[PDB]
Amino acid sequence: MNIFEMLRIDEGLRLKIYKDTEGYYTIGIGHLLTKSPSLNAAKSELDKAIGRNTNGVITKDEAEKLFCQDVDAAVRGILRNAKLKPVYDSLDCVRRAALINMVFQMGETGVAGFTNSLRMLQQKRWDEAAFNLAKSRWYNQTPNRAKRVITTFRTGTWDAYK
Amino acid sequence: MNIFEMLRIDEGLRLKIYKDTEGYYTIGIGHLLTKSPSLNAAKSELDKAIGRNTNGVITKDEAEKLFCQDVDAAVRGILRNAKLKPVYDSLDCVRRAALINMVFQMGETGVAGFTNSLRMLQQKRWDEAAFNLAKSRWYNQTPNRAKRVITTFRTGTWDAYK
Ligand SMILES: [Cl-]
Ligand SMILES: [Cl-]
Ligand SMILES: [Cl-]
Ligand SMILES: [Cl-]
Ligand SMILES: [Cl-]
Ligand SMILES: [Cl-]
Repeated sequence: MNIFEMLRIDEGLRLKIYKDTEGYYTIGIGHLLTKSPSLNAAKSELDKAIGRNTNGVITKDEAEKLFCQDVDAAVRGILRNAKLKPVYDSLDCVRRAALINMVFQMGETGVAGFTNSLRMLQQKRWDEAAFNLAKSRWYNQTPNRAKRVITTFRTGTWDAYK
Repeated sequence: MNIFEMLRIDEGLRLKIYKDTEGYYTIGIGHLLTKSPSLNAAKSELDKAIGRNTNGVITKDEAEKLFCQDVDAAVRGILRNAKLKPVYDSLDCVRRAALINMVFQMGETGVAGFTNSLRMLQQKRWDEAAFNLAKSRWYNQTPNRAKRVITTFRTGTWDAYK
């Protein structure tokens, strides 16, 4: 198990434009295209992202390329963030994966605002952090995924993914 | 394909201590234990790395954990290096993987010294860079692996791994 296999499990793989859990146009392995209600806007974002006229469909190779960029972007976002970097630096590799997962799903700014949970993680109070993380819209709206991610933070193991 | 799958192909997976291509004690997915000729020294490094008395054998989970740390370390090494960071920043995701691969194999300092090849990469002179990279002990000692990595730099595709 690793960050790519973890997110592939959590995000799935679909080669045609679809709506994600929040109702937003998405493709590939959780590649958010746009929060716009317009399918045409989503198609234009897709063509720009892939560099050709796709008409709403991509190949597995193309999906994996967007995925690589998106994981890269989540890590870069963490490293550039004054709130996230200290926490990330303090974690082991498995828990780093859990943080990357959250940022991938919610964005840098979204996760950076979880001040209390981040403090507990930095303090290595794993059970307390886990309980605090579950007090979130994130947990309530995607409970099975959030439970897997929280288990990863709680245990520092890949048990929730095996 | 991604950096983990790429290195897993290039490094293999072995659960008992073995000697790598340079004759150095190694385990898992290309986890170098020590350059020391002493198997006992290698066993001590392994126990320290895993956090238990292993007697020269690890599980697949443990091998994957060392692998996660080692990929993380290669990326951190690139980002902290004044010579490597500018090149890495200039590359697309696929070619970033090729650079991580080199650092994983040769180390931060080893790759950072390839001044001419790094310049050609930064300049996006892909064919020239590819020819220059092959003028190396690296290429001569591990030609099939180096060819795959160079192809990745030349094309910005995963063709050498599919
Ligand atoms: Cl656009
Ligand atoms: Cl869920
Ligand atoms: Cl599920
Ligand atoms: Cl030691
Ligand atoms: Cl080789
Ligand atoms: Cl081979």
